[PDB]
Amino acid sequence: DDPSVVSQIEKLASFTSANALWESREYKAPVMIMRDLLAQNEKNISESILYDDFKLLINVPMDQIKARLVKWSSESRLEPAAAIYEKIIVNWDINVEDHESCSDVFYTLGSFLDEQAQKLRSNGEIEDREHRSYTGKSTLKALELIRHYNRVLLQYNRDSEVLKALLLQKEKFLWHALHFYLNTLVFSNRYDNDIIDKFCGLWFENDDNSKINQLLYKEIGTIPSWKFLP
Repeated sequence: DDPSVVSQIEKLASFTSANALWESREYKAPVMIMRDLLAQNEKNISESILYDDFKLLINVPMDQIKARLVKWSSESRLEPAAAIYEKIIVNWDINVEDHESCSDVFYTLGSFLDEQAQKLRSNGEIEDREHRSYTGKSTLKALELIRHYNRVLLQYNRDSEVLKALLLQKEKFLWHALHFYLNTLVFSNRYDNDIIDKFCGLWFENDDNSKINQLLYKEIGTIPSWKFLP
């Protein structure tokens, strides 16, 4: 008799087998699966409507736990199926509430977002400006000569006004990675050893940063823990 019961079971069965598959042999790019499961949680909203005792009582087990279901789907697609940084939007919004499990999905995705921040730090920002200046000086026979400059400059300015976009990307999607994975820490147990080292690393390299470390300035203030030993 389905008063929320079968609809929730069917989406659960879908996720239940899927998270085994996400840890299987070769899952190079399951972007599709991520999105299909996302839709089951986003659209089967009436998953709870009829309201009927056992139907409501499913909460006394787990019920949907959408953020976890959503972020598991988000995690298996990481790397080429990550869909670079645009995905941070889809991985966002379903922030639910503090709970017994969940802090760990933020760190898995958060860590990935940082891994991507490093697999970005390959852009030729050294010789970008270097070559621009090279051309500028060299902007002689091929430019200073005359009208050539007008066309060369047109191209140069358009080529020049580009790089800061990647800077902002690194300084923005990572803002979110960190804001949310830091804020979730609160109930630090079970998986903490690996978080301690992670945060050390964040501060270690990201020592001076008024926008990203700002999240860390707050997290330290919000976590006046008496542990901090190693």
